[PDB]
Amino acid sequence: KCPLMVKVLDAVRGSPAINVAVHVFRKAADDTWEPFASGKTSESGELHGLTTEEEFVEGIYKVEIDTKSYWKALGISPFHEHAEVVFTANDSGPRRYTIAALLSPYSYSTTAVVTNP
Amino acid sequence: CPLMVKVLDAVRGSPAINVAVHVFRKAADDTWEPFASGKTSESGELHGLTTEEEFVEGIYKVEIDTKSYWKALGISPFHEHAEVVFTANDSGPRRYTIAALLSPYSYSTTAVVTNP
Amino acid sequence: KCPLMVKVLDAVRGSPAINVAVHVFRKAADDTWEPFASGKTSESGELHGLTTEEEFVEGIYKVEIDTKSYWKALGISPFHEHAEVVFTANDSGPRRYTIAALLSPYSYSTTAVVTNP
Amino acid sequence: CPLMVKVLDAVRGSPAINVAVHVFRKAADDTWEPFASGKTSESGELHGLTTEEEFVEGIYKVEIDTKSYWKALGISPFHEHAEVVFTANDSGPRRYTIAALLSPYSYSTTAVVTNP
Ligand SMILES: Nc1nc(-c2cccc3cccnc23)c2cn[nH]c2n1
Ligand SMILES: Nc1nc(-c2cccc3cccnc23)c2cn[nH]c2n1
Ligand SMILES: [Ca+2]
Ligand SMILES: [Ca+2]
Ligand SMILES: [Ca+2]
Ligand SMILES: [Ca+2]
Repeated sequence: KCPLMVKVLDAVRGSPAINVAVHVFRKAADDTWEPFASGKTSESGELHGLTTEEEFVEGIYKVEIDTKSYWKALGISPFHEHAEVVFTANDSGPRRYTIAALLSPYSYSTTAVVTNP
Repeated sequence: CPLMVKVLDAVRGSPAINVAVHVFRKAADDTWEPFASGKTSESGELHGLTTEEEFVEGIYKVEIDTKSYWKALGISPFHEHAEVVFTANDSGPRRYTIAALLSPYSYSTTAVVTNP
Repeated sequence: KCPLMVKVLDAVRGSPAINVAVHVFRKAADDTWEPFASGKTSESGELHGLTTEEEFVEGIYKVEIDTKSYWKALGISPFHEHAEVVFTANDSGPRRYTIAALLSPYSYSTTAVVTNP
Repeated sequence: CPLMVKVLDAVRGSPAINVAVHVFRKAADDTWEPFASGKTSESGELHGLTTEEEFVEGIYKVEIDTKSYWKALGISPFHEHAEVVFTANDSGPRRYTIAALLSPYSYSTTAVVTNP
């Protein structure tokens, strides 16, 4: 899957970032964050299967990538608690979203690739 | 001078001017308490957010309102904002600069932590 | 293919960067750049098939991504002439290299993912 | 002040200090003629590369010796260097800053072009 994919790379080692926890939240009508989906990156640094076309409705989503546990498992003390990405999804109908992240101990960058299925 | 934010625009090749920035500190109940805020200057910098006495160790979030910035320029943005969350640890003397580089569908952020 | 792949994304549109020309050079024994391989990114922003295991020997390689023609075709006046990446390849035996690039009109970033086949 | 380079280190969270920077201009035969060079300061900045009279329109390459920088820190690097190639165009008054953010297997660069 499918409509929402996350890909994570490590800029120190030149590798996929493997076994990174990713948590997705959706803003509820009362303005709180409701848990939506979560998972871990594979050996290729990718996380497929978060959601389905049925479940992934319009809304404001937050994707939190647990960069802190990643670095700590490699024995490194990182700066950021996580890398987040917050965006409005599916406003003009369903789209496929890939959230890509590139990690360093004191920096991260993220991009979105949005395609019309 | 303990906390400074600096923002650049990767589309126009310029400082990101008049961008709203809010800083929050994580409270004991895990909620975010507003801590400081301002708007970037003509140089894309925001100085004077806090003081040495106020800025204690803890977990902080710097939220940069990128969506309003892109909309004021007529450019279509992806993200609601950019949120930068980090732990401040006392080691010896430190100044923190949070630097960010903005594009419509991407952003990057780095921390520059120096000893005055 | 295979040992050398290039992937290009557009940070303005949130899309793959399609039909981007990529030229690869290898440093010759006289210290000049010898043409090595070239191609164009596909609809997915990827360029496979540049080289083969046989041809891709040790050496210092330059990958030049024609970012200027990309932007000009979209009607935009960009800053950089190209995005390059220069690196020593295969020094401790064959590796697979992915050179990924993220483009904006006044900025680019690049990362390398190196895996042991 | 027409050309400045500023370099940051994404691993250590610091300015990239004592990094060698060479600038070349593209010659009529398509070769690169050395034009200016220096080493970044304690702030990671390199000022005084050129003068307004010298810096004419044309195609320039800023080569940042990232490999020597990482090796002096004991960190294993991927790239030989970082080469940043751009066209300078006269529009009205302009100052150029080439900013770069370094990691061992990645770098990014942006241009900040302002009107003094
Ligand atoms: N945020 C971010 N993600 C990427 C990036 C991450 C994962 C897969 C990709 C595939 C192609 C191009 N990019 C990536 C890259 C690469 N250079 N800079 C970047 N910045
Ligand atoms: N290429 C590049 N340069 C920067 C960057 C480098 C040097 C000084 C700056 C001052 C303000 C904002 N940015 C910078 C930053 C920061 N986050 N991501 C980046 N990417
Ligand atoms: Ca709608
Ligand atoms: Ca402390
Ligand atoms: Ca060898
Ligand atoms: Ca001109």
